[PDB]
Amino acid sequence: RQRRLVLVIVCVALLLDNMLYMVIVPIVPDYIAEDVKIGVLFASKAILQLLVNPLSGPFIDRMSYDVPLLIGLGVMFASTVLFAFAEDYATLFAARSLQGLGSAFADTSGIAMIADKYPEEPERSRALGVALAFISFGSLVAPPFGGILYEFAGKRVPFLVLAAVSLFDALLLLAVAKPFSAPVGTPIHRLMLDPYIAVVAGALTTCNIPLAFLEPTIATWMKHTMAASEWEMGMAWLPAFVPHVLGVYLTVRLAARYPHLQWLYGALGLAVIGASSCIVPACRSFAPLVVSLCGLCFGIALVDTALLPTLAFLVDVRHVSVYGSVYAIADISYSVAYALGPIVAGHIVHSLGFEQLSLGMGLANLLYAPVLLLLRNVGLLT
Ligand SMILES: CC(=O)OCC[N+](C)(C)C
Repeated sequence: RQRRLVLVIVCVALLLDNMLYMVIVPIVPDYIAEDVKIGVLFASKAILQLLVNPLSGPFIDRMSYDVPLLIGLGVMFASTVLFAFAEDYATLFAARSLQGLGSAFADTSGIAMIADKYPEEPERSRALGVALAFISFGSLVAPPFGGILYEFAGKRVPFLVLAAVSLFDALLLLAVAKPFSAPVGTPIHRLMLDPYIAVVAGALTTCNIPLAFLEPTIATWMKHTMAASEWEMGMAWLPAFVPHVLGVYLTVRLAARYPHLQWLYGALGLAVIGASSCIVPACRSFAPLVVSLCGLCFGIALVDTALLPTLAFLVDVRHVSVYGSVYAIADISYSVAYALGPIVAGHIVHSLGFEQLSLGMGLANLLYAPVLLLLRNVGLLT
């Protein structure tokens, strides 16, 4: 039925949205010409998400996951046409803030719609795997090509083309869902106080710190230590798409085979992330570094695919069977690392070094990994 047509289009919206969050970080430092001046500009997407999601979470579970998606895809189009006609600084800051304002709606609505259109267990974790595989591509493989096109054509035409594509996607979604025709949700305070939800939300931030504390402070370290040209410094995350999709598929197949092993999968993913981030400050060549990044990226996929359906399963077993207000917690959790990283990571590296920050990150992840054992009793609460 329609069901598949909605899943594909929502996934494409998550791919284009995740491309504009990373294709602009190399371009911005060109038009600017205070190390804490750029940092706040780069850390404005997550700051706004931390003040809008609490006031937008309960709004999602009241208008049925369609009006918020359209609003988000309109705000994203408005934000994109701007970078295109954007120069100076204030305009860029406003565009970056509008990006977060638009992301506080679209991603949450899309994930909620994917989780709600699929109520059964063997298919929910299969749809939420395709959603994550579509999110990864476009954030891990696309920014290099965006930069290559920037160094050839500029900024005006590509951004207008991307805005046109986003508007086309929003329009055909409006034509397919047909929103132009015609239960009480749990308050976010009650959801946040549930111990299992808090445990899951803590993991969603611990497993993501060693991807926002490394992105802004890897190129300089690579250039200083290893003799690397622009090509390796630019295409350093590209050979990591394959481990991500492989891990997503493996987690989906294992969840289908044995239920109630999501906690084990999450703990294994946390251990892998910690081991990779601890191994990273040892590579003195391109290939070992690429392998370490492969391990780090394969660690994230397991945790994400294992613990994303768990929130919906818990909010279905207990509380009220309405989503939208339970993924705002996940978005808030992400927007803590993505707001605290790009501002203080450089100062931490400059005051301590690159060989201690990674050690601390790995120790934190490996120490939080045992905490996920408290979910071993889930599956009998049904
Ligand atoms: C590696 C990767 O998937 O990056 C996506 C960012 N994230 C985890 C917030 C969706």
